[PDB]
Amino acid sequence: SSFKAADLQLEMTQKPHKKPGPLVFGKTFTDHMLMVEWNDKGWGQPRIQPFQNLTLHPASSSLHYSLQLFEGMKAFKGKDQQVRLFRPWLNMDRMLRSAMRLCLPSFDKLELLECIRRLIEVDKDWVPDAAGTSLYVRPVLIGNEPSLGVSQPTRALLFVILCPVGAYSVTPVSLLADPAFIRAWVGGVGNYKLGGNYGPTVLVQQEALKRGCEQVLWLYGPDHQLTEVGTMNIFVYWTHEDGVLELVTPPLNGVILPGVVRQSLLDMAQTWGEFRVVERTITMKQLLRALEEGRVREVFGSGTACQVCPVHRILYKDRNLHIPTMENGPELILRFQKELKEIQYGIRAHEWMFPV
Amino acid sequence: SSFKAADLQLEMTQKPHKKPGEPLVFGKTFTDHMLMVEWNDKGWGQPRIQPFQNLTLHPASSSLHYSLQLFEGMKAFKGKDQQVRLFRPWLNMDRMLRSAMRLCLPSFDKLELLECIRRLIEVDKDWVPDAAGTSLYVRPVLIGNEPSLGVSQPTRALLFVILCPVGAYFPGGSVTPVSLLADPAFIRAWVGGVGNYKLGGNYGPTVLVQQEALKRGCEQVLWLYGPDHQLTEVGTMNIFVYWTHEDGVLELVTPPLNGVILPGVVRQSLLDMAQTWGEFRVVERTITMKQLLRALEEGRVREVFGSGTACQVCPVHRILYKDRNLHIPTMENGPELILRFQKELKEIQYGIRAHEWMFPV
Ligand SMILES: *Cc1c(COP(=O)(O)O)cnc(C)c1O
Ligand SMILES: *Cc1c(COP(=O)(O)O)cnc(C)c1O
Ligand SMILES: O=C(O)Cc1noc2ccccc12
Ligand SMILES: O=C(O)Cc1noc2ccccc12
Ligand SMILES: [Cl-]
Ligand SMILES: [Cl-]
Ligand SMILES: [Cl-]
Ligand SMILES: [Cl-]
Repeated sequence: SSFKAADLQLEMTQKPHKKPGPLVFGKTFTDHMLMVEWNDKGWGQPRIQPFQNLTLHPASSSLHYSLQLFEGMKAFKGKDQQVRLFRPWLNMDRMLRSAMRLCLPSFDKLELLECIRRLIEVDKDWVPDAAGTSLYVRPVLIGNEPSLGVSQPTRALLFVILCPVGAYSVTPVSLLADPAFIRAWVGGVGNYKLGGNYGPTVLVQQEALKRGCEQVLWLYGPDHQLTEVGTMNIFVYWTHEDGVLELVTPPLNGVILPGVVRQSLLDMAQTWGEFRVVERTITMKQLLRALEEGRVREVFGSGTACQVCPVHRILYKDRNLHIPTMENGPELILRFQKELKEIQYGIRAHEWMFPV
Repeated sequence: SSFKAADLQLEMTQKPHKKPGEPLVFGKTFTDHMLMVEWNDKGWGQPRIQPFQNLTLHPASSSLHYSLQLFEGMKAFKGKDQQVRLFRPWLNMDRMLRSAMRLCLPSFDKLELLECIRRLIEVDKDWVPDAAGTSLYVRPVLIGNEPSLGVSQPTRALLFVILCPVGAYFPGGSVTPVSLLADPAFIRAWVGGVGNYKLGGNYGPTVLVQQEALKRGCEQVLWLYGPDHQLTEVGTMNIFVYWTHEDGVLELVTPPLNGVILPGVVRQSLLDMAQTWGEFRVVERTITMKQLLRALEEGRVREVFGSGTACQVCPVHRILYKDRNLHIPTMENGPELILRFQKELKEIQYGIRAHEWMFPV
């Protein structure tokens, strides 16, 4: 049985921290945090407590065998000072799938959300309201076994911390495309937001920077499929081989993290009904022929941190490939950003937004 | 610039745990002290041996969000002469440093860590058991500890070592063979991945699969890879097959280090011993489920086993591939090679035979 928002225990801080004045993504934390413990007696009571360190047994399964998963989502403060979470239900859904994959304890998704709402409420004033700013919400679930056996955890901790953030802005990025690097494999766990999928990318992101690129384009398979950009899903807006203009993104076949922003761009594009929206594999072969025949209009990544990130260059086989994204407006990118902004900041009412 | 064992600070415990009287359960009982070394912008702090205690981590610790974590596992053995010795610890130190570099964690001096570890075991020497088939399991860990959510090279890290007295990994010991679930739906690692490093991230995803092995009546997972169902590893152990190969030659084969195999210290040791004996062909080559099925059908398999620090040499008697229960005749064949490896390792490990492989504490 899940923990209950009704059972929440609140402990306000004695010394509130001084709010910020140029925020650096994920370094500034708010006064409070959520924490819920799990053990053989099930879930304890959730609590909002002052932001404080974790105390873990040195054998903690979180640190030895990566019994760890996370989420990332944003709360936005509208003009009316009202704070809203964007599509949080989908993050709860994904978090639970991640939990099950790692044999971590199940929880009630609406209970956790209410606990998160309550936490954001307590820290409302940390939510910035300046243009392009938001509150980043980082839920985490970790195993906490005090023994070295690789086994289903009998102890777990669920916590949530909050960071006020600005951008991460609408400047295009260059990508290193090198098939030697493989982010995920069919039958793997690339489709879950597990900490173990990110650690190994640090070295690869460094190679990208040495080779004068800003992000990694993760290729998969012998046909060099374009899967993801850094921690973002990848979209290509082009006139396809059959002469039809379309928005394509790779399908959810196991090596793709099902992004919330990704699904939202699909939803928006489908709703407008102005061009084909498809989920289909994208190979470098197709991209090169499309670039050579001038069929490519825009390439970009989607994710919570950047929202929509234009791509202007891919360094593939030591040879730079120009992506004409910015030369094409980037119309679709700008259209996506505008509607998302209007929705997120409450300019248009929308079922996608959850009020705090 | 590494930490130095010369700078070790020792803080003895004021609350020593009662030692075990009852069977040792692997990795559940810990000794009185731990090694702890912190790294940051100033480089490595001073190493310390300190009472066994909890870690204090920032809630944004990159160790918990992006799996900036690696570990090791090695054993100290107490011989008849009551001398405690580590088995080939240099290789573990080598492997740990490789893991660290893969995760952009701070480099250290392998010989300095080894000395610090020696010093720590010396402090808890009375925790080292000496009954037959017992040892002290040593667990070094290195973790990133950046207090920020950026996926980046950490500027803070924590190196620690804890110790566990142990008996056998499986109840019964490496006498009783194990059954394996071999289903291609599960992949432990992939070429271009990080399965060849001892990174926490490789183990988390196996828990669910090990549950499925149990559900289907097996004890461990036989990890298969590729279109041709290559046998890669057994649980957290390397896999060995002793058979008469298709070309009629008696051989010991284990999968090659092509990226999906963790290079086990015991594995290397078994290759080394078997190569030294010069009595049969010893090779590193892929092994497919097709080749095994046929070899078993033609009665060419002698022994199949796992190797690794926790189990040492673990015999296999059954493999459930899809719905076909394959009997593996390891036990009906002695298991002569398994027994020979186990006897030789014991002689070396318990100092019955002085050896360049043992490192005295
Ligand atoms: C988090 C993440 C995304 C984007 O997901 P959103 O829910 O849109 O923020 C894409 N790819 C990977 C690999 C990720 O970890
Ligand atoms: C640790 C480990 C082994 C065996 O390594 P040893 O150094 O022999 O203990 C084998 N396979 C995997 C996957 C491992 O993690
Ligand atoms: O692109 C994203 O927003 C998803 C994401 N996945 O992992 C992250 C780590 C830090 C910041 C952001 C992320
Ligand atoms: O000793 C081994 O077999 C390797 C191993 N790798 O991970 C482990 C966890 C617990 C116990 C043992 C291990
Ligand atoms: Cl929704
Ligand atoms: Cl999926
Ligand atoms: Cl050696
Ligand atoms: Cl290797």
